[PDB]
Amino acid sequence: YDDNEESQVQFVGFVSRYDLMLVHTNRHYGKTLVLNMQTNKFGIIGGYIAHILGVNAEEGDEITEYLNEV
Amino acid sequence: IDMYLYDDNEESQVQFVGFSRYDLMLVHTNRHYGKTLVLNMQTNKFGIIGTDDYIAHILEGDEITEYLNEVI
Repeated sequence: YDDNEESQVQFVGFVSRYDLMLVHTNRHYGKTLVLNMQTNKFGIIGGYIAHILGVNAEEGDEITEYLNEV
Repeated sequence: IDMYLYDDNEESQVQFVGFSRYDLMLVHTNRHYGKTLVLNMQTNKFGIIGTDDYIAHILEGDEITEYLNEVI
């Protein structure tokens, strides 16, 4: 199959230093795509963040603190 | 959490493709100078891919390379 969709990509960086990419698509039922540009791992989010982004426990909490905010 | 470095948006085209069995996502973005983002659903890993450049590294990777040549 091939499906195309126009979506808003959000590049974010905050300070460890983190640089994330956020893809908002309708295919994941409100869930957001979070791409870690430094570890090149991604996950669909609705210590799972630390495990799904390849990052230690409290780095994952800092990503989680940024993610629940937005 | 002392400093918020940046926060910018951009309209981008996302492709959902399906062809052992592979499920990929392709994000085209002006931020990466024409290089296409290739996401692997099953392995949850991605990479900024260009014609010049590893595939199985960053993502049975030889068959992914065959399909990506038909897109880029």
